[PDB]
Amino acid sequence: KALTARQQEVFDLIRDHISQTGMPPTRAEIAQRLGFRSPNAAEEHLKALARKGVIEIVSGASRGIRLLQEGLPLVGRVLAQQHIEGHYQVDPSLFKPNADFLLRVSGMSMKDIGIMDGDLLAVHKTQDVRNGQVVVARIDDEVTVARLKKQGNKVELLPENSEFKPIVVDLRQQSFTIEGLAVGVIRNGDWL
Amino acid sequence: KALTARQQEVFDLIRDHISQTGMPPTRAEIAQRLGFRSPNAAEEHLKALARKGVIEIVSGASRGIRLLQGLPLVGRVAAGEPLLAQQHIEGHYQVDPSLFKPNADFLLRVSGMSMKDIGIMDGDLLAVHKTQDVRNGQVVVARIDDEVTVARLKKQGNKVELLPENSEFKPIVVDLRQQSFTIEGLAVGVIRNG
DNA sequence: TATACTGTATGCGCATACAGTA
DNA sequence: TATACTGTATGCGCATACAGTA
Repeated sequence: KALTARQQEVFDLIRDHISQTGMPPTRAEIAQRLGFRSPNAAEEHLKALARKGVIEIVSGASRGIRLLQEGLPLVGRVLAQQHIEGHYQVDPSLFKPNADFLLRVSGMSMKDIGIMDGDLLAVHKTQDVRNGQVVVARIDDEVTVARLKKQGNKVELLPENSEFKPIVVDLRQQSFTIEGLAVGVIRNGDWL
Repeated sequence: KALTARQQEVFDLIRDHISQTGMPPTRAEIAQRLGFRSPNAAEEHLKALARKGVIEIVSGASRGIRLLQGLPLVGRVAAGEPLLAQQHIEGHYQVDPSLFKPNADFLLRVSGMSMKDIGIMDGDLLAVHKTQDVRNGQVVVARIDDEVTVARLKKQGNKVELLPENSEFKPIVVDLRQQSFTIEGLAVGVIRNG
């Protein structure tokens, strides 16, 4: 049930038209737009999308294309797990650089820089991170958030708190994946 | 140019159909849903809305009815301009209001390490729910002599204390009998992005 | 002429089936 | 049979104009 190259276009094209002109496109509009000389090319490109279950075609209704598949989500506890947990319509282009997901922080390791137990962490899904940055790493399937400081094979993860000590790692006898870069924080306690 | 009652209905019907079926309605659909026996009634009620500039009609395009309809960041504020003194705000970040509890109304750019020990850092965008009913113990955005302050509230009638979550700061004491004091709103959460 | 419509009427607008050709 | 199409037809689905009646 995977989308082809040209089928991805059509579906991306519908999303645009609905988002741009507030209404779904006609077959002839899809053809026109993409370059087909036959509206039937759109028809079958649509019929397929309906079978691969990404759209719903309404019989008779002009512009009767309803999208189906359809804001940054939080993972909760474990860096991405299919397909938990929450769904929150936040601005991704609010952080620098753009956030991809949220992680529910756990513990007071990064206290001294305003990262508290229970915060929602804004993270960028990348692997190129540099020294001194704040990062989400996964030491043996165990997701952790700290300040990075690598030296070849010796990777040091520092906490922002004086009661916590550096977590030293050696990739030669431990698995270690960078989940992403910490770009911002969102707190939503309803505390009294 | 305000809308007539029957025209307010028609506009609400479209608003719904779009939100219920993913696409604008036809003339016949409007006539059907509202009880007209003639789609021309839908046509004119639409043409009227087009004049009143609330919708746009696309010629020839079936269902060619286009409608013509987030949180803000308060600027550090010069004295004598209110909440919300205007143009102070500095921009709008289109977040989720129903994310926080109670629903957040605006963001204030925090200033200082007074609320450090609870994760409120100099330069965080604080989310705020505008209200004047804030209980003691809660965190509030108050205004001592047009001077927006953020702290933990402890009000004892006429003597009002503003408590900071930091050990190097002292509690700010206010006496309403000789200083103005506005509860601007309730601190419902924090947002950091720089 | 301006709202609020019922009724009738054209006719492009559009969805959609039945052919090809790669 | 499944993509990707070009081409042709068949008709309703639709916007809209032209009267009427309150």
